[PDB]
Parts: sequence; C-alpha cells; structure tokens
Amino acid sequence: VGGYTCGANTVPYQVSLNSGYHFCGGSLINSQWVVSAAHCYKSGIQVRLGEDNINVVEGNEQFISASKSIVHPSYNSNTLNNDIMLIKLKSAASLNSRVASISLPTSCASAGTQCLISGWGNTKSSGTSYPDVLKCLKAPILSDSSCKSAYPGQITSNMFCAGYLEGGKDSCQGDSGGPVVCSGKLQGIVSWGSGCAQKNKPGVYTKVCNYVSWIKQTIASN
Repeated sequence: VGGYTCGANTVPYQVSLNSGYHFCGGSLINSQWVVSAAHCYKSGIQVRLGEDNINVVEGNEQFISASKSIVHPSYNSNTLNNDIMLIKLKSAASLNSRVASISLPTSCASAGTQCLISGWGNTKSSGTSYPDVLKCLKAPILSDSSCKSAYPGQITSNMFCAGYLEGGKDSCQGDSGGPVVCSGKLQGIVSWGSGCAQKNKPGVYTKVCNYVSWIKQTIASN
C-alpha cells in the first residue's frame, strides 16, 4: 500500500473535491483559493474542508462550493504537462486549527528531500483504515535521473518523481490533485504514475515551484 492512517485533521490544508462523491484532493492556499490538478477539472465542484472520514459528518467540516475554476493555459491532457488548476471558493473559509492554508515555495526542493503525500483512498480499502479516512505517506524526492529512466520520453521540466522505487510505498489513482508537502511548503501535486503494490514506477507530481508566479498573478486578478 505504502502509508498509514494520518489522524483526523493532522493535515489541515487537505481538501476533498466532491461532485456527488469524492473524486480528487487539493490543497487550501488561502481562505478563498484551492490548488488541484488540471486533470481533476469538472463543473459543479464542491470543496470539502476539515474532512477525515469523507462518509461521516464528524463535526469539523466546511462545505463551500467552487465559484471559478482556472485550468493552467498550457495544460496538455495527453502528456499531463502543466497539470495544475486553481479553484476559487464562493465564500471564504474560516481558518482554524483544523483548516489551514499551506504555503507556496519560494524555491524548488532538492532530490533526497523528504515529503508528505496525502489523500484518500489509494484504491485498496483494508490496510489500516478507510478509502474513507485520510492516508499519508512520507517519501523522498527522487533524482531527475531516476524519474526519467523510469519514464523515458515522458518527463518534463514541470514534473518530479517521489516514492520508493522498488515495490516500496506509493499511492494508486484516488489521490489525484492532492498535495506533496516538504519543509512546510507545497512542492507538488499528485498527477500520474504506473502501478501501486507494483514494482519500480514512482509517482509523478506537478512541480509547483515552476508555477508560483502564475498562481500569485492569477489569484490576485480573480
């Protein structure tokens, strides 16, 4: 599987994107904006903050609908290049201990840095808790060299790999759009990859540090 049960609200910037059901994660950036992957775009999104078990109302949730989605202008869905989107909330969230914003990088993270990847539902179900309670995995950023050698021809300047390569700990589709956080900065977004109790195919993440100027200009103008 990989990871473990996080504990409710221990990842306070984690959001669930719901359109009738949970279909993507994302990260709260400030009280009115969320970042997620552009392959998560859809009409009629609601943002669910303060969630642990997404099938039970536990008492700390905020359900706010999305008023505007902005997919990155150069997003390529064939190659998942520039796989990032911004979501504006109809109303601002009440920030508190369990619902918090995550900070944007001022610089890119080095390989070997340690990160926390978060999301619901790898696929599975029974490992420790629920495709319903939030799961966590700590993984090192991999070397550009290893990332590319795992996916020859497919990795761009806007992607990095993390995980363990050799049948270690990964995600599995479920977690798309969720955050990769390292040194208390949002450094990636769960994008794509190839297999979960598999073998040596690391996860592939959007490299948030390349988009900070777009994110701040876009959010300030919208």
